[PDB]
Amino acid sequence: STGSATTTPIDSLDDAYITPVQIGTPAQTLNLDFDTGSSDLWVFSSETTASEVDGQTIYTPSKSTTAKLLSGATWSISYGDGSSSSGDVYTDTVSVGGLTVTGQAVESAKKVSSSFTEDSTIDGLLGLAFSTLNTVSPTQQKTFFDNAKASLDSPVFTADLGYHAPGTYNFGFIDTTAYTGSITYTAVSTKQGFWEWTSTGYAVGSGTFKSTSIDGIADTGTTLLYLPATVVSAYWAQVSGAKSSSSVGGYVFPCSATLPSFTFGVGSARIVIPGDYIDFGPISTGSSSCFGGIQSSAGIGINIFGDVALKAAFVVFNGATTPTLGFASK
Repeated sequence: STGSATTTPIDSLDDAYITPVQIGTPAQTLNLDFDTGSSDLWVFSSETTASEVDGQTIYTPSKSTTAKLLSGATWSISYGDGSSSSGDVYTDTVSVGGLTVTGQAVESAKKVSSSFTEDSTIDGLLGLAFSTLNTVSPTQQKTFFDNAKASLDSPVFTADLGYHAPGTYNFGFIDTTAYTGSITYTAVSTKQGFWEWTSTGYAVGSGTFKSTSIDGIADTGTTLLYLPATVVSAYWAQVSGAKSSSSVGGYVFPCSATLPSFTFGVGSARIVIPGDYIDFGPISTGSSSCFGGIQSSAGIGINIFGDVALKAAFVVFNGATTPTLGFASK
């Protein structure tokens, strides 16, 4: 089997991407944030505290003839950005782009933090990191990909995120028309439950490539690119007037600037992030100070290849017995 679904930016900055997901019988379609940095599939639901729902589409398990309470199971998750959610668990039929999993754990939110409430466009998350991170207790549950894997033509999914435009998540096959040149594959460590890999270095604009190992995670659920302070300082030093602002919470730059590109290494290959991808617009409406899309990972504890990086590539998440990651230009 295979699946193929379009993923769409939630706003004009590509702050996140939503992908339609069919849950239950008859189908209830929710727009979920596919997140390769976590491993819970959770949804706004009929059980979500009413004051914490503001425009989201909810899953109502009582209206699904295939929903079954997973007795005794609860979940609770906290994300790197400080947001959180928790609730109980149903199993139900879940389909993504024509690919169907029966008996998928659908984690029903009883509580969500304010950032989720305030984002009416995201109806929940669909985790695509390794199932070892799944938060369901007392019986850990498998991700959608884990459950689908054996049925897939090939045990892979791919992320093809658009810049200010829709893109695609494919399951079970590699679309050879979706990228240019060849795919370069690189080793993955699953020791932290992430799609963790080591970049071979970077360049700023037309500058020379610096060979240096940068360990980080491929995370579709993080907006920006978070890298060591040395790397990030080198990038923003090439933008006149750029500075790190503690009050804003990162590097800002004059909105009048032309940003340089940023290149990262995948083995001997090179992925180029155009400068425009690194512009996240005025810090507040009407401001001439703009927020940077490359930020320091210092104090996160891990480097994160988020959407800013991933949307510059066609990315293969290879879930073979020994997982690997592939990157191609496009």
